[PDB]
Amino acid sequence: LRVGNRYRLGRKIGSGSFGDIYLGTDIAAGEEVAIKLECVKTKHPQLHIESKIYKMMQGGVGIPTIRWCGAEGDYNVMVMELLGPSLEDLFNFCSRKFSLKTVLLLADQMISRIEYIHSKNFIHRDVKPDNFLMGLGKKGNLVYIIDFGLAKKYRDARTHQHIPYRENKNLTGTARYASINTHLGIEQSRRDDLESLGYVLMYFNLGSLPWQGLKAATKRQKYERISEKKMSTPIEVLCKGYPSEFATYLNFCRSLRFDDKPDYSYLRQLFRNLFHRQGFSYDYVFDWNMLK
Ligand SMILES: Nc1ncnc2c1ncn2[C@@H]1O[C@H](COP(=O)(O)O)[C@@H](O)[C@H]1O
Repeated sequence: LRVGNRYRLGRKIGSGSFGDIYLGTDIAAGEEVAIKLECVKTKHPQLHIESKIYKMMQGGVGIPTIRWCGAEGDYNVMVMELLGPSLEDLFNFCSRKFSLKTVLLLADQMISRIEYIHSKNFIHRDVKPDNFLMGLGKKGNLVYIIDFGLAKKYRDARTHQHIPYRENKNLTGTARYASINTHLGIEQSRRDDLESLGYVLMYFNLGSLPWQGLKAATKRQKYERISEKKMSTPIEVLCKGYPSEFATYLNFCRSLRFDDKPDYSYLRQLFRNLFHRQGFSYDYVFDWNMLK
């Protein structure tokens, strides 16, 4: 298929919940791209919404470039920079073990990506390893964030008036990485993206979280069981056997007020000081770079 005149559709490379991703070629440029397609007649149109958020994000480091948006035949179309494997994919490729160095290289960039989104007046609300992708080629050392399907404005662009506190929210995103405040049904804010990152980092450290693979028939009972395990696992128990910085990070996130601006710089400096105490260099040599 020809798309937006200059793009050629190739084979599927990924299946989302709200769109499939296809390999493509920018025939004019001689460059591979990713093409996201959404059936025009989909019950729940989201691609046009996601594209608007990407436009507001554009020019960020580790934000995929949007090359073209249109409709074509029975599809809404978004053409974007082609990225590499997700951190979940690379975790599986690494036998579900990341070195401390890799976890800290990732933590540094992931805190910066979340800060960048927050600087653009959005919270992501689906912080999980599947939504962070390494670049390809020259961008291969760069962590990207994707899937702004669930993203939401947390403050007025103009006034910076924060969204109001709200309760009795149904659980938006993946329960495994959801904040305790999300489990309580509280409106998500900047703190919740960062608390989710904290669970992602301990997930990379452990290979799994203690509230993973809990048995339930129905879904709300599964979320209640995840909530109960999360709220009965002290941060010092979750983080036992790992550097204290992972616990300090999570304690900091749990202490944030609904409308607080997180101290992103403090959280990066926490991991940077540990990184330096270990004698690591920021040379972007990740575990997966050493697979032969
Ligand atoms: N720009 C991209 N480059 C490569 N793979 C992508 C890209 N965007 C999404 N994917 C993949 O497509 C799936 C999810 O698409 P999405 O609905 O955009 O989150 C996952 O398998 C992602 O790894």
